[PDB]
Amino acid sequence: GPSPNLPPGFDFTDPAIYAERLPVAEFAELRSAAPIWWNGQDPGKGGGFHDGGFWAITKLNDVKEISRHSDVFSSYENGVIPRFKNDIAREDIEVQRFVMLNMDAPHHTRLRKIISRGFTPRAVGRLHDELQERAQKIAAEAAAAGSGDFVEQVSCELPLQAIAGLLGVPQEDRGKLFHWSNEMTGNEDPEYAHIDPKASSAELIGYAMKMAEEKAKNPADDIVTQLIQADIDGEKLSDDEFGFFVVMLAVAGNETTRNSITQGMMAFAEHPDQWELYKKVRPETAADEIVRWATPVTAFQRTALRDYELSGVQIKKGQRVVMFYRSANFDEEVFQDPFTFNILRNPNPHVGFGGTGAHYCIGANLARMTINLIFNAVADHMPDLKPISAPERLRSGWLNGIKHWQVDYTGR
Ligand code: HEM
Ligand SMILES: COc1ccc(CNc2ccc(Cc3ccncc3)cc2)cc1
Ligand SMILES: [Cl-]
Repeated sequence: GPSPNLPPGFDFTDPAIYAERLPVAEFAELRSAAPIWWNGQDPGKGGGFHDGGFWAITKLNDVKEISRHSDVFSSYENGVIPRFKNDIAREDIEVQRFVMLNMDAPHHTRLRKIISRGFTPRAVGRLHDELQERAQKIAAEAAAAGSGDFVEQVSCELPLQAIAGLLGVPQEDRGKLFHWSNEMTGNEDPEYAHIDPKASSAELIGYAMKMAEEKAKNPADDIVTQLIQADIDGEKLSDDEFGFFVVMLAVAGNETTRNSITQGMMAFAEHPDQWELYKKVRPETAADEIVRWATPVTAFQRTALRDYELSGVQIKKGQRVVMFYRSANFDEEVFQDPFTFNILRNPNPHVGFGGTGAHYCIGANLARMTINLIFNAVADHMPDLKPISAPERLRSGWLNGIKHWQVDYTGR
């Protein structure tokens, strides 16, 4: 059929778009007119990838199919982040293969099995009470300030405290853990142009390996002991493997949940009936509707290891496919009224945590609990908050971020 009505040369991973807006109309145009569409990229404008473009995947069923067929669609070959600075060295992309997110089976299979020790329901549930207490304190302190930056005073802290609590990081070290985590992402935004993710990753690996050594001597009931204690088959994370795990967690556990909270509250400010309902019932289905609406990871990619026909399109060996979760989470064929913010939506089969498959987010229930606890605390302590000015969006080609959002917590 006809080509999609998009500006010539439009690139759905272009950070300059996301610094201003989410390209919602553009995604909808692809879902209607070219649900799998070749996103060409000019020389030097591939965000670190120099292969001429990628297949934009905009339908949820296609995202699920790619995610399920990890034997064909590789995370390791080019990593899963679809956009870096245009001049990033290839070697700096490949160094990402040392975290489980960017590995294929069988290496991924072994690590995921080991790490599952640290994300058991029980391990995560043991954090409930401390995170609830921290959430109430966070909201109380924010409301006492009267007004300020919702991103910094409400959204930022609890995700970091969850990481710290899961890993058993001493309180006196959480400041520097928080700093390292915040130095990893956003380096294409002018506000964060001076961050040094490679240096922070090295400091965190050094910190983490020291912790692994210490926790081997004196086991504490965090996840670390489960991760570095050999099982019957001698399987365990080496000290450097634990280091790479902490790097992965410090990044994965921070800004995505933060941006879920900020954009969830933006959604409530735009939909007062849902906010009144939330305050009255406190439905935990709200967390999944918040993640669907926020889709904090706009997109992750894969690379075909062989020719593969996907919904009538011939994917060729070596080509990248980019799963636009932001499009799939508003797929009219899966969601009733996807553009209605409905905190009771149930079932809510969004792919904000990825598609079902080998790499499905291991932190999903930790994220959902963080979100439910903080919105309860917001409803308890600042039920009448009112935005003061527009949010400032993050310049990124794959993360949907809010840097700042001024709100009046007392709403007067
Ligand atoms: C709302 C918050 C979050 C969102 C939107 C999110 C999103 C995602 C997505 C899309 C994936 C899919 C990877 C893929 O298919 O290539 C994923 C995987 C993963 N997530 Fe999350 N995530 C969130 C919170 C967290 C948290 C809190 C943690 C840990 C504390 C975490 C740890 C991970 C890990 C380790 C993986 C890789 C799993 C593997 O490769 O086997 N995430 N996440
Ligand atoms: C130098 O060592 C390294 C190794 C790997 C990495 C990148 N790892 C990474 C990439 C993307 C995300 C985003 C995400 C958020 C929530 N859930 C899942 C994924 C998290 C971690 C950097 C430096
Ligand atoms: Cl609905």
